[PDB]
Amino acid sequence: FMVSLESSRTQYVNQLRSHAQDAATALALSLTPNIDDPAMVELLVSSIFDSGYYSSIRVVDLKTDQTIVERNGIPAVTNVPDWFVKLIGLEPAGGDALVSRGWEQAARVEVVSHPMFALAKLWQSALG
Amino acid sequence: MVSLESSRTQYVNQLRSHAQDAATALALSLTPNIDDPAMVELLVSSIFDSGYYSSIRVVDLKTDQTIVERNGIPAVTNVPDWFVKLIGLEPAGGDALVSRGWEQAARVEVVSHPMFALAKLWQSALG
Repeated sequence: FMVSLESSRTQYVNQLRSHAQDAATALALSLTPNIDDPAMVELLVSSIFDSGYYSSIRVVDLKTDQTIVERNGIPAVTNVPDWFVKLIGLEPAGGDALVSRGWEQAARVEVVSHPMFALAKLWQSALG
Repeated sequence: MVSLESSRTQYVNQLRSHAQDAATALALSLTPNIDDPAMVELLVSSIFDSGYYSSIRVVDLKTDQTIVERNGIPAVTNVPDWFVKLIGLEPAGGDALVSRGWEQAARVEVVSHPMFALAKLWQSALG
């Protein structure tokens, strides 16, 4: 725990940085065939940002050096009270998929996404 | 509290599609590996560990019983601000270029929110 703190911290630092880099790389790719359609650019950026996973996303025009589109959330941690979760009562919204073995369905994969960012956003809205 | 109704359905839609995307990718990934229990477990953990999930479960349809399962941290975090300061993460950022042929047109800049990472460090600190 304390013995492994420095290495563990570095792992999370590297993980979060990779998370941000992967999103930028994916978004740049998504924007490439649409860079001259302002509406689509905004749509594609909103798509990614609306998860709540990112403190900020900005697209900068290199010729003019101006912001084309940007989005910002609060970068600090939001401590949402337990009682607000019950009050809001968010449904799990799980997803699933089948794995086949030959022609027979062999297993079902069930996934449930963590609501922490969604709850944080709902709480911020509640406070406003 | 009906004013947040539209916000709620939107976030639920996002959580659903995020989970569905992952279930579909994972099912695909498991397909060539379904008879190798160790590989199934490895692949499930790999996705679970690099994403923001409450749970991932694989059920054997022949027996209707759980094969492998991963469960996550609680819905909200009570990570104290004093612990956040002790860890003292700097912003986690990445950027990429959009080009038009050999011409560079735009730069995309992203900063990832650290709340999930900190929540995980905290749960670990609590042992």
